[PDB]
Amino acid sequence: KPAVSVLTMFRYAGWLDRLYMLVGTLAAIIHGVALPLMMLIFGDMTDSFASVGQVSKQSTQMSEADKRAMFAKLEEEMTTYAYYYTGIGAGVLIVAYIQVSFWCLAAGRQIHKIRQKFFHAIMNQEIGWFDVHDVGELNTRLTDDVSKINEGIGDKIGMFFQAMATFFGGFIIGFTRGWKLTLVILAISPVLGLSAGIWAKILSSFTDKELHAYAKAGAVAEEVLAAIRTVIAFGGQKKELERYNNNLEEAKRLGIKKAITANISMGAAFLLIYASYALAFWYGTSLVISKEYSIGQVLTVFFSVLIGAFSVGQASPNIEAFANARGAAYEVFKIIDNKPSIDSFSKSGHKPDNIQGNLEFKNIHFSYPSRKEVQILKGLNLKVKSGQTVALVGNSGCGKSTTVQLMQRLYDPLDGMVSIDGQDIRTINVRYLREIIGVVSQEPVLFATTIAENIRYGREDVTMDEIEKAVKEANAYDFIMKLPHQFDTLVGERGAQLSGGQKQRIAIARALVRNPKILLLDEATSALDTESEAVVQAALDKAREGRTTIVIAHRLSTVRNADVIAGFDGGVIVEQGNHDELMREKGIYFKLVMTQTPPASFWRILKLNSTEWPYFVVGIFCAIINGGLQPAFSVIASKVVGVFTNGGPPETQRQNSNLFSLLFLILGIISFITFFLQGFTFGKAGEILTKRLRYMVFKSMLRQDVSWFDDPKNTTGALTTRLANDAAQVKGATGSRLAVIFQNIANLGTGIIISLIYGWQLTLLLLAIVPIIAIAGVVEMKMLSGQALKDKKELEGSGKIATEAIENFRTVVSLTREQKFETMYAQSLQIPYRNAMKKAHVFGITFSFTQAMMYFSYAAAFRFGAYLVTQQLMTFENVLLVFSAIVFGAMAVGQVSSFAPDYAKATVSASHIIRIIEKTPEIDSYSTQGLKPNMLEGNVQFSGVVFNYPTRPSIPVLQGLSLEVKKGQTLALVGSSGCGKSTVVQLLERFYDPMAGSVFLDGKEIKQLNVQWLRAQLGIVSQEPILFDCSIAENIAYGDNSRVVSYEEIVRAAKEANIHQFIDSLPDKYNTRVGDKGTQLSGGQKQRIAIARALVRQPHILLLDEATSALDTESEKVVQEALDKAREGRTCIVIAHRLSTIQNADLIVVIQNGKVKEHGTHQQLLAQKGIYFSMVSVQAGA
Ligand SMILES: Brc1ccc(Oc2c(Br)cc(Br)cc2Br)c(Br)c1
Ligand SMILES: Brc1ccc(Oc2c(Br)cc(Br)cc2Br)c(Br)c1
Repeated sequence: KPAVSVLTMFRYAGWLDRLYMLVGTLAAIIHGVALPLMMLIFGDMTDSFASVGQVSKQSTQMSEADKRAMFAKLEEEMTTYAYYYTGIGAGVLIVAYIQVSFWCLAAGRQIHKIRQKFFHAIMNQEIGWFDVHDVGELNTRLTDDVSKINEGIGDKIGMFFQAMATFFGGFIIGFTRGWKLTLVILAISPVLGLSAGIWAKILSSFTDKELHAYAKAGAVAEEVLAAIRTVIAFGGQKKELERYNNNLEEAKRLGIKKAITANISMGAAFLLIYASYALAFWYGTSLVISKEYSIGQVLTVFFSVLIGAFSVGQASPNIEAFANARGAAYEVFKIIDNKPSIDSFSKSGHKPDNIQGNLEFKNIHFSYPSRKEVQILKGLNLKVKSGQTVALVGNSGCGKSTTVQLMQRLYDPLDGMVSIDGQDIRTINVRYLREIIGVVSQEPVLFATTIAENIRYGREDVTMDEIEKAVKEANAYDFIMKLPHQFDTLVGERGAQLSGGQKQRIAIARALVRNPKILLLDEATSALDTESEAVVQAALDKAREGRTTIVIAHRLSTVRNADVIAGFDGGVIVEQGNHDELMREKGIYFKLVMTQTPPASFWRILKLNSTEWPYFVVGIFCAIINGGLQPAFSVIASKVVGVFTNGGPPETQRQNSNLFSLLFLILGIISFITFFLQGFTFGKAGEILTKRLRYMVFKSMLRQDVSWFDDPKNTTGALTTRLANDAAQVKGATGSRLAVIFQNIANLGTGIIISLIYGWQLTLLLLAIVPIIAIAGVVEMKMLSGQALKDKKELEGSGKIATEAIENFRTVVSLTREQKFETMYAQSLQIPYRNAMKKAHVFGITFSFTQAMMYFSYAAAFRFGAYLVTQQLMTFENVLLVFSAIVFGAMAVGQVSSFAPDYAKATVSASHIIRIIEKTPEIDSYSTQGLKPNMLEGNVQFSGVVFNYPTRPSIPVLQGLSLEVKKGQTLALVGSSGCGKSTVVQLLERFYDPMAGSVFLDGKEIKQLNVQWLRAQLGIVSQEPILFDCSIAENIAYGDNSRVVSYEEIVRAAKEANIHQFIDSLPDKYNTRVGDKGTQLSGGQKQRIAIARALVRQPHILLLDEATSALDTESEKVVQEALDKAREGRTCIVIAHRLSTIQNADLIVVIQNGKVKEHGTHQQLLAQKGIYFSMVSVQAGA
């Protein structure tokens, strides 16, 4: 929404840049004007063949006499027009270079200036300007927004003025040569803009319906794949597939309805567009029979108008490129034009010599850019004598850290002044002030250069002697010399990461070369290892003594030797004096001392599509007919102008043009009929395999065991996304792109045959010219992408050192050296600059070549069409036909290179979708094999079970576990932590087979038992019961599948679960909907329902997995009262964390490191004193 003045955007264009654009926009206009003139000459060539075409057939008497006056007229005329043609081709060759080169020259020259001034403005902002802004967005604003500016002031402006030249020059020639046909062509324009307006209303309203259609099926998949362990446990895998298949059945009915309507729309709009043209051209014929226009003049206007009409659309993208570049330049120039109050690039203010370093802080009130929300300093008074070292202590707020911030004048105070020596700090030059102040911060940062270079960031003029003395004076010389490469080592985020105490020592050496008169140490010892702290502290004590120093830290070891100590309380200075005096005061300082002491040939995806042997042959044969039918429109138009040029006696012409225009409209309706078929057939054939694919995938997905659904690769969202994309992508490959790719090869094929058999060597010439200009058009794009990738790699190195400069900004500005990063960034940009200069010459050469190759191709098209061919007996009506048929059939092949990614993006989406079906699990619930025992009573035998989870085979959960529980008794399961309690329930459900050992139920190993039948005797109840969106009667009846559960049967379970108070209180009762879609209820009711579906199964084994986990107050007392009634009649395994409710259990077992540690009845484990005794004691007391 915000934008820029047009002149201010070009403020960096001067002298040559203003001339480059002037000459560039000039030749661009010359480039555009060249095309409608080329069509104007085409009218004069028609009248030359038309006057001879009328007189040659007018004879029917003399023959050798027509070999004289006619051929001489053709000789002088065709040579004149071919001479003019070769001139136009040389014209477009020059202006197209001038157009693109000059504009790319002005663009490259300016963007180089924009980028430097921008980065200069970034480093010029004061710190308070950075505290309110995001540096990451700013650097991306540097590389992205400047790119948008470059796209707007580049050769696009030349293309824009070239297009308006075609538009103006087209309608000028259109108006002058005849004001009638223009107004007739404009009259059909609202119809063409209205038919394409129905498309923007049909696409935008139907693309939501399909995204609404599958969203109902994808909602089923989401709540299923999220509750996968519940449907697996209850075996509803046939139902949840059936529901998904029922929603797929509706999505395909809405998909074929959209295929019917969208193809009716495309054919009808196409028929309205082509009938509009033919009416405007049949109207053109009606004005030649009246001798009002020439047969060649109708072409001259009908083309210059339509060329200039579409020239509007070809200019619209360049308008958006210029406007986006304007608005992109707003926030950029806003930074450049913004002037700071602090500067630091300014050359102003005093530079005192013989600075003695007497600092004082006078009534300083300050607040960080958070402003009126927080005021961290409410008044202040502090002096530090020259030579002295004052230390600042404080409980919190870190107002201690603010004084170091103000001392470098990173901010100016709200009220009050900070005075170095006697002068106010604002009277001294900012850069010189930061140069007389050395800073060592808590987190030290080293830039990605050598040690000597990071030390060289203290002062640019320095020799290895001073570097050596500096690191030796910080006792940092001993440890770097052992490091290889000596001073030439590397540091940074990338490469040679060092100890914290060593990086700080280099920072101390970096600040030591500064030879500052003032020293600021802000928690440099804090957040550092204790051993290396003394090594750095020795350097800090050796760094002072020659300077006045303010030091801030939470280490009260470094504070004793300070001449004065200062305490803060709420931004107010409270206590000050020597260490001993502050202890006698017994105040804030004394208080803190005591406190701290694979693309491949995939045919089988088409073999599954072979379910429909027809519907394809219908579409293909219908598409090939539609392919063979398009050039016949060019054949009609070739003979509408052909018989009109080859007319002779004019009486028969008027009756013939009516016949051709009628046949055209009969060919158009027969084109509509065949287009709708090839669309509907492919559409329906694509929507049905979408159901087959999503059905077989969702079927195979429910086949995999819990081992697969635990994969971090496969989550519910990533599965629903893999489910939708892969099915829609394969539909596109077999869909419209294939019906079109066969319609087009049939379009060129039926066109090349007609053209070849008509003109001998005429077509053979064009078949030598067209492929070359097509290949030359391709190689230009390859060089375009190569230069684009190269320039992206080169400015990346510049923005990389710009990223380093601005992300570590608060450090560099503290060291000044901003001019250093400016020079570094400038040297980095110099390579893309000289690159951008060559880019203009290359871009201009390639564009001019492809334009000239199109215009010279046109001259050879007629100089050969006339002369050698027309001095023979071959005719002009065919040369028009060959031109239209060949060039249109070639532009139809241009759609093959556009639908190419739709094939690869589908084959990759097909690559995954063929494997996701074929993958077979270790435990497949679909296998009908298994024993299915007849004996009812149920035991459970865990024996020597060692189990690790397949996702994390690191820490084992079960190591030699062994349990046994008889029928009808409760097996309590206590554990220190982890799923060692829960893994038992998962292995009994046989979500996994154990690594070693085995687990039995009736004495049979479940590994050889039937998987589905096994889970059919289990009443699983988990922590958070997930209930699908349906009737609570269905969530209850979900406990027993393969049979419809009676209402009184699902009532019995609801009576059993004590949920009947809700089920009768509801208005709908058992038919109420639950799942946070129709109704919402608390977890206590959700659990009771899950208990109901558990015992609707009438299992012989309950499985209660921390059922009272998320519950509270009386809700626990009523749910536990229901669970306690559910057991005592079945085999039961309860791992509930309420050991008070576990006391009345037939056997309590304590799990330890996967092994069973203690076991026995409650009082038995209470008689023993150990883990279980400690478990019951800890939470009964707490
Ligand atoms: Br000769 C000649 C060629 C194309 C003509 O109009 C067009 C044009 Br222009 C493009 C297509 Br596709 C089909 C037809 Br019909 C006319 Br009118 C005359
Ligand atoms: Br230069 C140039 C001129 C006309 C071109 O298209 C044609 C062609 Br090809 C034939 C006829 Br008749 C009219 C037009 Br307009 C092309 Br492509 C390039």
